[PDB]
Amino acid sequence: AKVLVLYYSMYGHIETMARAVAEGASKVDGAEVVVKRVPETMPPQLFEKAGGKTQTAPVATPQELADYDAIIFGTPTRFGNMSGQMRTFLDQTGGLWASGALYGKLASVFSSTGTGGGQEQTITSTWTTLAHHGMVIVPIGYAAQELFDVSQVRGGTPYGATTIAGGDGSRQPSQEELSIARYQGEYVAGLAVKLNG
Amino acid sequence: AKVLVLYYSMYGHIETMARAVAEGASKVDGAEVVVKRVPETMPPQLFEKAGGKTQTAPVATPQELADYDAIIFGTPTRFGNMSGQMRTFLDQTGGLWASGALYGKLASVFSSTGTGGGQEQTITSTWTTLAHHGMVIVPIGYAAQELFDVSQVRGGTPYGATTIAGGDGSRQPSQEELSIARYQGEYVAGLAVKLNG
Amino acid sequence: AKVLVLYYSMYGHIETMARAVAEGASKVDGAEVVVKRVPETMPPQLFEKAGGKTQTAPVATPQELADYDAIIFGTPTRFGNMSGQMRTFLDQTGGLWASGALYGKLASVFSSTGTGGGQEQTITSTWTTLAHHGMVIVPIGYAAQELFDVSQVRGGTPYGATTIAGGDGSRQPSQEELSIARYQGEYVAGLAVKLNG
Amino acid sequence: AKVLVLYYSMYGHIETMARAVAEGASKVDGAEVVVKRVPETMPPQLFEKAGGKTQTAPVATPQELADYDAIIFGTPTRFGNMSGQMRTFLDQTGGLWASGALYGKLASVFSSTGTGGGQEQTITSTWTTLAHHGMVIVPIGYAAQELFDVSQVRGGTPYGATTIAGGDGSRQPSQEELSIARYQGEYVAGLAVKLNG
Ligand SMILES: Cc1cc2nc3c(=O)[nH]c(=O)nc-3n(C[C@H](O)[C@H](O)[C@H](O)COP(=O)(O)O)c2cc1C
Ligand SMILES: Cc1cc2nc3c(=O)[nH]c(=O)nc-3n(C[C@H](O)[C@H](O)[C@H](O)COP(=O)(O)O)c2cc1C
Ligand SMILES: Cc1cc2nc3c(=O)[nH]c(=O)nc-3n(C[C@H](O)[C@H](O)[C@H](O)COP(=O)(O)O)c2cc1C
Ligand SMILES: Cc1cc2nc3c(=O)[nH]c(=O)nc-3n(C[C@H](O)[C@H](O)[C@H](O)COP(=O)(O)O)c2cc1C
Ligand SMILES: O=C1C=CC(=O)C=C1
Ligand SMILES: O=C1C=CC(=O)C=C1
Ligand SMILES: O=C1C=CC(=O)C=C1
Ligand SMILES: O=C1C=CC(=O)C=C1
Repeated sequence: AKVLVLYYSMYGHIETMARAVAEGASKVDGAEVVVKRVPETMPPQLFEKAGGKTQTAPVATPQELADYDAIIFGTPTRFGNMSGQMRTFLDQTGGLWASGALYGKLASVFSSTGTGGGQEQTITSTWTTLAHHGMVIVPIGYAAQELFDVSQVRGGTPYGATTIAGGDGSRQPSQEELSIARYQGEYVAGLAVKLNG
Repeated sequence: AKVLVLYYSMYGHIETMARAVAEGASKVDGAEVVVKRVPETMPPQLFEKAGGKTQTAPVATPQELADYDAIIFGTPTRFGNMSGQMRTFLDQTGGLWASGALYGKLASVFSSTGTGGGQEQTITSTWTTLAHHGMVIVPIGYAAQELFDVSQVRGGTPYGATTIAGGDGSRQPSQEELSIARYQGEYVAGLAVKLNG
Repeated sequence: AKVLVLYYSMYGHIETMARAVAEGASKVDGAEVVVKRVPETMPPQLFEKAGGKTQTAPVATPQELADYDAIIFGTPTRFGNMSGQMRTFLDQTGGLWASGALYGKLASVFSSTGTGGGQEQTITSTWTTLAHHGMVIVPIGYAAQELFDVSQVRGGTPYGATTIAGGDGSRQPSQEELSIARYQGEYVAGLAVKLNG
Repeated sequence: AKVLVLYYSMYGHIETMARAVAEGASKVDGAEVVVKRVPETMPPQLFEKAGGKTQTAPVATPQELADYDAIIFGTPTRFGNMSGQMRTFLDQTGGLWASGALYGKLASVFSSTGTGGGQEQTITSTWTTLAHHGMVIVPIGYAAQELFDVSQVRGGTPYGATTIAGGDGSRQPSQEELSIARYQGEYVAGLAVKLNG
């Protein structure tokens, strides 16, 4: 089964998450895992002057999403929605839509926020778009036991893994957060191989 | 695979849809299909006086949901949410939740409204609860060609089948609505068999 | 202006919150603030054997919601939705709906969850129902500065105040949580008096 | 009060709706009404080749949103979300957010879809972003009587006006759709005047 982790990250928090998802997915015997990022939409100079992080994952084309059995989408929040970059990219999947190219493919979503607010809404509102493509939607529920832990500030929801970046972007994904992310990749890769070999 | 069509209906619109869903699911050779209803929560005499429809379907218990590989939930809208009767029933699945009894099972949703408004929000707000149980969420996308017909008033969304009951409840599910409902039953059942045998 | 804080609470966390909302609302010159709870739907004996908390707020009728200028709804989550009790109560507002009794009234929502997951979805999915009644929806945004604080586990979202009850129900609303709740009551009471005197 | 009708349109459906909204808002004597569009993000030549409609409305800047008492946002759907063009624009309101520049301002949303699906989800997913800015969210409920008509295919929801463009974009907003749009403009404008003078 082929698994794409398709993400947008400006400052690396979703990048770090995407890597953990990919690691989880790679634990599954029979899973081919690929990590790509969606195109930047900001002018390059503005991206750099805002301190955007350069990334080594290659940029995806809309067209190549058809090659996968499971796509795990990562996006930071922009006010409770997916980022403009992820939105812009999904807006170019109209050809895939008309041909039913993503229909019945597995989809799962992970997110990042500055201070937590909007992390559920970002995921569930991404699910909407996935549903229009007829993708099978995979939440993670409460299998990841870190989800019960209210002793420390922690991303992660039954809807998909999340990370809390701090208001100033200074926080890094915590071990509990990355554990949920790895769980998500492995669970979805498992389902992918179950259905597609 | 075992497929439960679990529904709530007061005036029979969801009940009719539920039979169409069961009918589609039954086309799938590996699929054992059962139709049950959630308990009425209204006093029996207020229900009669309101003109409520009597229904032959057996009443489900919360516990028996664990016995199935896929549950397709039918509910009328109450102001853009599932009905209090469906909510009440799902609020009694806390034991199933704690044991992960519905985790990884397939879930799909269909709905009915008086005049169309809230039909999307009912389905996707229902998906939220399904996600807490770690259920795999199954939208229908646009495989059902009737979803492209805008020549007549008709329910059905990429999220799941719907019906339009009319302001006074006098409309009956149309051929196109029932056909989307059958498709949804077949699609979910085929996925249930693909996953579980 | 008259402000109703209308809540459901089984174990007191939303009750404690509702009291803080009411206190906030009472700081506003010209605001008449009333606190009532919706009816219990569980059999009384089961309510007691589950350790349900007895409450001194009187039970509201659906009919009396028409008397207010602003209604602040409090509910704990049941899997990312409002509780069955709140759902059941709102389902009896069909008379108010047909007469436009809540149309243009202010509405705001606060929630409680065991471990955080579903707290955004509970609020925004309650907003849906409020919208069908034509209520003006009041989120709190980021005016409450505790919302920037990622140093301690903390409820509260830009959508409305929330509290984290702990998996076992043992946590009590924190000062930061109650501060956001008080903010919400006062902000909404302010708007109520601005519009209605 | 100053009322901004801010929209994105590729094929003119939202543009037509936007003019109807402006028209309704202008009926309110205290209301100064301005119609602006968000920038196109497609290369100018891809836009022409796609058959995009040229539009006379001035292009808004993110900053000038601060100047208004009420903003009514129009966007076509992209798979159940606002369009990438609207998302991109709203992603540039981080300065306004940090200064609380839109806090307490009125917000209301209208949408357009090819065949109806995603019309609710587009509006309410847009409300999420509005809530992060602390905007007061203004749904239309069922004051517009056309919302009770199920005799013809027509957009319009309790969340805000919508139009149905057809699969090929050939439908024009109907009389009933435009009338819901006018109502929404009038209602929001009257609220803007009631709050701000
Ligand atoms: C336009 C804009 C809107 C944002 N909205 C939110 C928000 O609603 N809630 C929040 O917690 N953080 C918000 N943030 C913070 C981003 O989500 C955060 O910087 C991102 O998660 C970091 O992930 P990345 O490093 O992968 O880019 C916003 C940031 C920008 C630039
Ligand atoms: C409390 C209440 C709330 C309702 N809210 C809506 C609504 O928001 N939108 C709508 O189109 N119909 C609404 N209706 C209509 C019901 O959804 C409709 O009667 C139901 O779909 C009929 O399905 P059934 O025959 O299976 O019970 C409402 C009805 C009641 C009693
Ligand atoms: C049926 C049921 C479902 C629940 N679902 C969730 C949930 O999805 N997320 C969560 O964090 N807590 C969940 N809980 C916990 C309740 O939300 C928590 O006990 C409540 O917030 C306490 O508030 P109260 O004391 O006012 O009743 C659930 C509890 C029950 C009984
Ligand atoms: C990328 C893309 C995604 C779309 N997704 C949907 C959709 O989910 N549902 C729908 O009914 N129409 C969909 N459409 C149709 C547009 O919403 C429709 O063309 C638009 O409402 C026309 O409005 P406008 O003329 O103002 O641009 C989509 C179109 C594009 C280009
Ligand atoms: O190009 C497109 C037009 C309409 C739609 O729904 C999807 C793609
Ligand atoms: O009793 C219960 C309490 C909380 C929950 O999430 C499930 C069951
Ligand atoms: O009683 C009723 C209340 C609301 C509605 O939409 C339909 C019936
Ligand atoms: O620059 C920024 C503006 C707003 C926000 O929420 C995070 C970063």
